[PDB]
Amino acid sequence: GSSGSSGEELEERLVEWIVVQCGPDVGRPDRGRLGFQVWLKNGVILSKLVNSLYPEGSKPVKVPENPPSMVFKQMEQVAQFLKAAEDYGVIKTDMFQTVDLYEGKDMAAVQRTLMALGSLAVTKNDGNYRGDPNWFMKSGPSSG
Repeated sequence: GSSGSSGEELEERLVEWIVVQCGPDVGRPDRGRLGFQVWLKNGVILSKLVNSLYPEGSKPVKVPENPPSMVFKQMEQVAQFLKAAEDYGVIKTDMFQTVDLYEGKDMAAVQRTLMALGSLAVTKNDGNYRGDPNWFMKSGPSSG
């Protein structure tokens, strides 16, 4: 199901976003091997993203001080964001499986998800995106 290469353009941007969102703290994906999938594996960064958007009087997910390690935890950490993502407006056709990400079972999906989030934010944009709306937008459906 499609080639799951470690690069592409979208990815680049995706990160470029998670960079402005999270900030120069989470860092970036290390070269070689997955790097990216692993970057968005723990979930902490993911949970931080969604949060970055959500207001202060909301905070859907709960990001602890130190990042976990255990599977159940890591796996859940993501779920917290995944479910949170949907809330934003994301559909169930753009959402992937914790594994698809955790075990990079499917990277093409990992994108479909974010692709929605960002875009969703790009559509709204009211003080959440710490980048540019002309990042994800390119050619597709408008509102719905």
